[PDB]
Amino acid sequence: SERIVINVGGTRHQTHRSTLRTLPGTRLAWLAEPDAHSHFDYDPRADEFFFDRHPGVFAHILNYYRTGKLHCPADVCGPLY
Amino acid sequence: SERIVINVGGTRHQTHRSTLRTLPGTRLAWLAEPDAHSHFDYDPRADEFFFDRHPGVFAHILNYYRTGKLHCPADVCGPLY
Ligand SMILES: [Zn+2]
Ligand SMILES: [Zn+2]
Repeated sequence: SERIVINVGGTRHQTHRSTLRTLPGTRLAWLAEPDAHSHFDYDPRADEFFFDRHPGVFAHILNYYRTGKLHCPADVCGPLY
Repeated sequence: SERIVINVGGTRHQTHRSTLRTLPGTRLAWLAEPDAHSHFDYDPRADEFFFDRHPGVFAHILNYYRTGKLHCPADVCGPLY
């Protein structure tokens, strides 16, 4: 019950709930809480939350959650990120 | 949402909810209702209820639910059935 799988635009991003729980107040912080099945899109057959967003930049967002420093991917426009 | 899978001792018995809903008051009748996830053993990963019983005779119990006539399997003792 420590692992959580985010399905962002069809790409499965997997992480521990502690990682999401680091940065409070943000959307993924609300994901990490146990009252998240009702709040967010979720299918119990695969145990994944689905967000209809660009996955390539969510990699860097989740990297912010993991390491603690926010960086900009040099392969997307400024406004996109 | 019309199909329901019963896992009886490791053998998957599949049926429609109407079939279970035919005979009221019995255990499978309570299974057919929408408030059955909490009442009974159930895992959302496979969407199956698990009962730790002999499956070979549950075949005949479910056949009672389907056809409407209760028969005894001639391959098990009287007290077992
Ligand atoms: Zn641009
Ligand atoms: Zn016997």
